[PDB]
Amino acid sequence: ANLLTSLVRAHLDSGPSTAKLDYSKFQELVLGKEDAGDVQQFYDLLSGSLEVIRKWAEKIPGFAELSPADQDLLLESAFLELFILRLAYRSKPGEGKLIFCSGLVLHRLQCARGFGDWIDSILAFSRSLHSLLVDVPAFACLSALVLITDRHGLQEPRRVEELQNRIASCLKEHVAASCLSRLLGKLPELRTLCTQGLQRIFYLKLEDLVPPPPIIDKIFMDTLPF
Amino acid sequence: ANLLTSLVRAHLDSGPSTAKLDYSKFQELVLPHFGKEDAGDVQQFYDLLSGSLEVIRKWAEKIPGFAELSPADQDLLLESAFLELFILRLAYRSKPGEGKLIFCSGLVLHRLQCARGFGDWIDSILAFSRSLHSLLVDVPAFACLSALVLITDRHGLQEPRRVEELQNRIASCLKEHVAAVACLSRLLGKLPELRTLCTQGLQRIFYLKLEDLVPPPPIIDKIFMDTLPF
Ligand SMILES: CCCCCCCCCCCCOC(=O)c1ccc2[nH]cnc2c1
Repeated sequence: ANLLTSLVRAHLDSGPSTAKLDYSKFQELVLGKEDAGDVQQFYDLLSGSLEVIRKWAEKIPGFAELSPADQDLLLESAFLELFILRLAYRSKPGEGKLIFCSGLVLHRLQCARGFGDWIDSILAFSRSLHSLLVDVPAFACLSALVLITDRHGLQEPRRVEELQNRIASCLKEHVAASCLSRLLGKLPELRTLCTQGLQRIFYLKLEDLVPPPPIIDKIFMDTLPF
Repeated sequence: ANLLTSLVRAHLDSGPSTAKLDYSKFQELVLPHFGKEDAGDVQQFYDLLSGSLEVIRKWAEKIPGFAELSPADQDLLLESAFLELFILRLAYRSKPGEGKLIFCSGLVLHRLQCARGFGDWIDSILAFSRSLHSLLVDVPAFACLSALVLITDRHGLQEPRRVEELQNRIASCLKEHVAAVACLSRLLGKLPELRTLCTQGLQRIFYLKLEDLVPPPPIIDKIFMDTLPF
């Protein structure tokens, strides 16, 4: 309740006001393979969500009560899933319009060189997500359920499960006020999309036009199970 | 050249004769669920990779001079070229007009049976097989070209001058033969398509390691890790 209110406040504070939106670089008709500028932009757009998602998670009630190690581990493990889910929800797949958490608005063709195919899969997911007409409260719970989840190497797993359970109840409680099971149905498809992001970074690291910035690199390495 | 004879012997010994082709697992049509794979598809993918390295190892030991390079230079050349060699040899021996992959053991598998294990990569390899086939490279030239892919400059060679020496020798053996029967610049034009296909193979292994239905065999894994510049 106060939980839901807290989760909603943290969500809306973590993104641009419809008025803080910037179309000054938006182009509805532009025209090759990726160059260094496309790869820089890809890393820059990813990097732009790092501090924002960190500050969002600190405002999730209970999140600061977890061990610093479990905090860092949860953030690293969900970063990509969180970037995708939040971009999918904020974006306008009907116009092929990507809206980033800084307020930057770009057409798919303007990011497509950097992201590759993954951008199309993300837009497919955005359309699927948009179709379920998820309200902000539900999404504020969903996004937190993506963060506060079991990962390998948690010190206090029981406490993470506890807090997940609490957020899950706050969500069910709100939805009652199969629809739940279709919301929760989008967490595994989000993990599959996470995989494509790891594939793309792998590929970009191979190609090495521009190296990933240290923090993305660490997320990449620390999130490989092998 | 006695070298060319040696190079041809090693090439022809390193694959099936048109008689020892094995259709015991071939199915002209299977109905796969695409974009996914089971443990059986992934084990076979690794087994086909594994089997090609063992055959390519034995082929390279038959290249005159190759056995007298340092053990370290031998391993480094084999690792560095393995994927290019697997692709080039598979492209050359395969029948893309019948959608037929032919492996160095003699095993024949339809495009659709390889789709689950290999993904897209198998289709790009068939595109390359067609491109390669259309250049009408004879066995002697290909026996030299495959060796030139192996015996080449790489970072971390202990005796690079000796590798260049042996490269030079195999290069002359090739020129001498192309003049004898009488496309080279045209062959070199398809070297980026091959480099891309090497990238696609690293992408596929990456993905399969992520997925981890079955672990990669140690030797393929070491080639994967040692072959990533980072
Ligand atoms: C159909 C495209 C290529 C088929 C084989 C012809 C090329 C022979 C080997 C490459 C050129 C001579 O050797 C090299 O300098 C060399 C060797 C291995 C390489 N791997 C990637 N680039 C390479 C270049």
